[PDB]
Amino acid sequence: GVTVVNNFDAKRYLGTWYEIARFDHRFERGLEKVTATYSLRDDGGLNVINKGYNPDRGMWQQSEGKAYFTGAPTRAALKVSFFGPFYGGYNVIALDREYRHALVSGPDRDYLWILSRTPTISDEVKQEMLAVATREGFDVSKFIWVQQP
Repeated sequence: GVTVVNNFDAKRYLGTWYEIARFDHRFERGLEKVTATYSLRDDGGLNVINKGYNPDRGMWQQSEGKAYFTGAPTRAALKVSFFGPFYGGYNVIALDREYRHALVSGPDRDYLWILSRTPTISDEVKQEMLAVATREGFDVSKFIWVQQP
């Protein structure tokens, strides 16, 4: 398993985040400029809007999904959909005290994201997001560093 952030405030997670990096998720194979955006739902899930420029297809592609805590809402263990009502693990495995940066793992170890409120981050944060990813047993060399202006 993976350690998950265990004192979570969901309302502080809302708004836009930048895909600072990912693994080669072959549902986003070849999207640049990526963002995820979270909004609270009447049911207590989140709505998710993933947006990515196609740099080669001169296009913007985007899907909507939802996400639900699979346990206690103060624990960053969730399930997310991306294309229909088809869900996979979404675990926040590193999150700063102020919600600028996040490392999020997916359904297994082929799925990993770095996220940030800001379109780029330093290395004191970028290499620190890897130290945790390495600690949780991920292969940080898999990271595609998604491009942001």
